[PDB]
Order: sequence, then C-alpha cells, then structure tokens
Amino acid sequence: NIAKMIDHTLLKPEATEQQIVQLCTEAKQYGFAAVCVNPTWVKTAARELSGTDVRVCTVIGFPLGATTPETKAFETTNAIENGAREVDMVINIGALKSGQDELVERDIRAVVEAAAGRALVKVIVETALLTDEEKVRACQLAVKAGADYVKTSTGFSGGGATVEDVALMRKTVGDRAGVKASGGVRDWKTAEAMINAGATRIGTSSGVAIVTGGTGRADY
Amino acid sequence: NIAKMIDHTLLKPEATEQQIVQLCTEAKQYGFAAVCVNPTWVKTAARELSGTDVRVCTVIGFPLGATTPETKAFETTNAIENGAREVDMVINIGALKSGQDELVERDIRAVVEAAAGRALVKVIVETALLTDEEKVRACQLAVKAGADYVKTSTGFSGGGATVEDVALMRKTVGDRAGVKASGGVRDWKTAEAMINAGATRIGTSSGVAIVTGGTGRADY
Repeated sequence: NIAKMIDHTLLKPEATEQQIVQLCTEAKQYGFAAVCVNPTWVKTAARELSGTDVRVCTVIGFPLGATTPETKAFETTNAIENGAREVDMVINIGALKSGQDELVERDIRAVVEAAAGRALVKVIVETALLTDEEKVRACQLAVKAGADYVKTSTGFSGGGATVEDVALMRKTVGDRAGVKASGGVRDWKTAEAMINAGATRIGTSSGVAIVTGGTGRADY
Repeated sequence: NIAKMIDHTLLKPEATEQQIVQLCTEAKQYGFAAVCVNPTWVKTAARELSGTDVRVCTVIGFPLGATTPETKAFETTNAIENGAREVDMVINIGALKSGQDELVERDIRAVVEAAAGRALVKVIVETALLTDEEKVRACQLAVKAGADYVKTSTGFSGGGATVEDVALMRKTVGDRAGVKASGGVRDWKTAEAMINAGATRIGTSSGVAIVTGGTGRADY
C-alpha cells in the first residue's frame, strides 16, 4: 500500500517526452499515487493517465521559489487547466530569510487561492537552506495560508529529506497538513524510515525499487 | 567599455533584500550594463537603479525552462510591470531534446511577444545539456522567434560558457543577435577570452573583479 504514498517523479530539465511517457507507464503498472513532472509535461501526463487513479502533480516556482506570487498563481491555474490535480510549490526562501513573513504567506496563499480547491497544494520548504526555526516558521505559514502538505526538499539543493526534519515538520503541522519526504529517498529502507518519522507522501524517482522492496527488476 | 558588457548577477535562492541592494549599489558604482536578479527582486532592483543607465534584468522560466509558454509570457509581462527592461529566458530544453522544434520556437515567441519592445530578450540555450547540433538549432530558433540575444548557460545545470560554444553561437546567429557568455566567467582573463570568441554580454557574479582587473573591494 506504500505505492499510494509515492509521487513518481521526473524533473530533470533535459527530460524528454519518451521518458515522461515511460514514467506514466510505470505509475499505471505499480499504482503510484501520482506522477510529478514539470508544468510543460502536465498535459502529456494527463493524457497518459486518463481513466486511471494516478494523479498528475506538477511543481510551481520550482526549484528556486524566487518568482512573484502572481506568476506562481498563474502557473497554478494554467497547470490545473492542463490537467494537474496536485501542485508542489517552492516557498519564497529569500523572503523567509529576509524576515518578510507577510510575503511568504501571501505567496503561498496566491497559489492556494489560484487552486481554489481543485488541486492539492504542497509547500516545499527546502530544508537544506533553513535553520530549524525557519523550517518550523515555514510550516506554520504554510498551514496558515491553507496549504495541504509541507515537503522537505526540491532535490536541486544541497540536501534531501532527513528523519529529523520530517519529524520536526510533522510535530509542527500536527494533523492540519500532510508531510512529504523528498530528496535522497532512493530505497525502501529510507522510505520506511521517513514514513516512521511522520511522512505521508514520498517524492522519489526510485518508486519501483521502493514498492518491490528491492526484489524487483532494474533495482540497481 | 567592459563595464557596459557586464550583467552583474545574483540568483541564489537564499538571496536576501540586503544582498540585492548591495548588488545594485555595486552596479551603479561601476556602471554595469545591468543587474540580473530573480523576478521577486525586480521591484527592489528597479527602485535602487532608477535614474541610472543600469538596466534591471531578470530571468524567465529559470533555471529549468520546463514551464509552459503561457506561464513564461505571463512572467515576462509581470516582470516588465515590476520594472524589468531585459529578460533572460530558459529555452524549453526537454522539448528541444524531444525534437519538438515548433514548441521550442512558440515558447521563445511567447516571451518575445509578451515583451513587445518593452524589454530585451535573451534566450539561454543551456549549452551544457545540448549537442552541438542542438546548440545551433536552438540559436536558429531563437533568432527565428525574434529574440535579441542567445545566452550560454544558467549556471545551475552542469556547465558554463566555453570559447568554442560562444564561437559556435556567434557563427550561428552572426549579426542578427547578441551572444552572452555566462557561467564560470569570474575573472577578467576569462571574460576577455569570451569576448574574443564573440560574446557581446557577460553574465557574472564577479563583475567588480572583472572590470577592476583585481583592485576591487573584497576581491576574495
């Protein structure tokens, strides 16, 4: 049942349509909760996943989080129109570092209001760049702006999920939001460690190796 | 005048308002062509630079280039509304690698048309991820779509300007577009080699060290 916790992810900039289609094929074969792709591929992924229970998730303001709330909102509306039913946005890290919590919250709220309930919203805090205090504050702002999940990492910075960060974010949001562990979750042991620390979704490119417990094909 | 060829750049996701104000202060001091900052900082930069001949440049669909043309166009219009007067967009790398040349062109065109004379348009082809054939094709598409510059690299995905790449892009666009060498250009000798190879603009975080040859403040 861990398959329904896996966001099967391909986000490298050089990814081609062939690779996206194979990603979707694997998600259908294994019953993953979602594929996670960049916005350019949303329509494509929706076409491959139509009539299945696999959802299309994309990323917003990703990976740097340094665009305007208006652009993130537009990208969210656009993605939903193109077929996405979950979005993972990146927080405005620089605003959070600059103490501009009002802007951090307004930026998250811009994405949430753009979704207007049509898509689940996850907020990537980018744990590798934050202090523990900043991780906590980012989660609180995310819940305050009506987000559905907090997520550890983009996979494009200096570090990924840790069990310590997962547990801290879980303790902060309580039962008010989910926690997605992402970055460095490449095997079933790590996935289980993150689930035990409090994660309810796993963002990964190794979902096949995770769900087969290592006894699958191409587990290398 | 090497100063007026330098786009003085700060794009790290954790960059703070104080760091952006500092960047602008430096660019005014040395009279660089532009600062290049993420869209969230455009208004700030435009406030700090207004009344000088230092332009505000920002980055579009950056660094991955994997959002939709409609989003890239909105982000361009939004940036110009916030004060930007040049935009450096990232090409849709994955569509190029998939051979979807009509989409690569339409994507560049949406940004050109959104700018509609209000902002210069540079197209980052991201040479590190491309074959030579792809570099040439990308520059030809950038010129066909009406862009003003082609640019080597984002600095975020694996490789930067080379004299060979700058020369190839200059050969390809000839006199119809500028060539901006970016990524790993942080000393004057390298900037010289890039200009010698055909570059007309330099993207760099180290503009002070380049223009002063080494006598600049805190060159370490």
